Amino acid sequence: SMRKKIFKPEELRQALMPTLEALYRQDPESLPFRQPVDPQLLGIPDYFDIVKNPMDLSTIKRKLDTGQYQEPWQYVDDVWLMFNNAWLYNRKTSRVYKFCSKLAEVFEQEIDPVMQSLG
Ligand SMILES: CN1Cc2ccccc2NC1=O
Ligand SMILES: [K+]
Repeated sequence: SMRKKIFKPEELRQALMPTLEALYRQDPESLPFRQPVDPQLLGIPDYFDIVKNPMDLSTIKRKLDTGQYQEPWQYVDDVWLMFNNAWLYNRKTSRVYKFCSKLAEVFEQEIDPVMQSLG
């Protein structure tokens, strides 16, 4: 037989939310990622020409809090979208690129045992 695993939204929140919280706890590194990029406010007006699909911690949080992920990989893909956006837009030598790299490191550490537990 073949049975597709079903994940209830609270199941996903309780497993995955802690991994998001681990990123929020990183200070100063998470501060640029805690709200959607506002190009006008930040003085970076080319941002949306380069980044077509914006993502940030508050959006991911919202989606986890309101049951918008069906599968663990959907949550993971949004986290990587947020990081890949920042690695794409910002220069390798920049503060925000280096902050992104630190958050990705923390994320890789936290997510692996969670993915194993979710199966
Ligand atoms: C996620 N952010 C936020 C940000 C804040 C300040 C300067 C550059 C950026 N670029 C980004 O990619
Ligand atoms: K880049």
